[PDB]
Amino acid sequence: MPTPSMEDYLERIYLLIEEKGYARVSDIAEALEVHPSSVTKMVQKLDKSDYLVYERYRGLILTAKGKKIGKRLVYRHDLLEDFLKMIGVDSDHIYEDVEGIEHHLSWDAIDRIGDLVQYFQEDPSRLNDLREVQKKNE
Amino acid sequence: MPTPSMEDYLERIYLLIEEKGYARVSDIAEALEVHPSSVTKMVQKLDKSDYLVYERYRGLILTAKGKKIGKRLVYRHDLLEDFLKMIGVDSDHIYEDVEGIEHHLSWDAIDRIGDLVQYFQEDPSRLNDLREVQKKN
Repeated sequence: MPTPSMEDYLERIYLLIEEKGYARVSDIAEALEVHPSSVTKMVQKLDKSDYLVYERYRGLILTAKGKKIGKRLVYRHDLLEDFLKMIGVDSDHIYEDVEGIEHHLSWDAIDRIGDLVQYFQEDPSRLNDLREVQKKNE
Repeated sequence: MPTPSMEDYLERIYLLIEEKGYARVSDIAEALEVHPSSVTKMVQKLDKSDYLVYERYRGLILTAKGKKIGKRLVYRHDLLEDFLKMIGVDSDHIYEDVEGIEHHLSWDAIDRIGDLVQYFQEDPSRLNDLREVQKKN
């Protein structure tokens, strides 16, 4: 039920607390280069749905459900980037490819990509076999 | 240069042409589930910039530019469809995953996914191994 942008907010809030222990509306407005009123509008939508609370002095605080979602999105990002690096996407394209597909994949496809990323590591000579296919095509 | 919308039209037009020599506007409207009036507007944009021509009592033909683009777009859709099947996405989310992602991947990524699909075709025991990682979970 959360929109993609709502997920992006919860992940960004989780990562602000990872960075300095607190998440501020001004932090998000500055990182996004948007007006703080659009951040407070999004925060209100996340509050109303019990993904976070706000207290004056402590700032934005994730609920159990909000923190569950934020962490999952960090992991999905890490997983998709592992995948694209494994198959050889160059450093010019990999960041926007990860951002591009992370909200347009079913969790089924995310899980299947996870199995793929695990497969190339359980016997890492699989990765060298893959690199050789790419070399042969050049 | 071609927008996502243009690409969606070019890909469908190429599929009809490769199958029937010409793409009819009526077939394009039903396939894309848009009103014929929207197709007409898109056709005039593509005609004016030389992606296609309209031939009376036949339909649309792609120019060399339009054809080279529509071919590459069909390849991308087919490769992503193959890639998702191969890694075990259920058949009842495949269509939605392909359309959700096809406008969001560099051609660099498409090429590498091609190399990946090729890796699994050159030795079909690789796919059996992949399946054992997934059933073990």
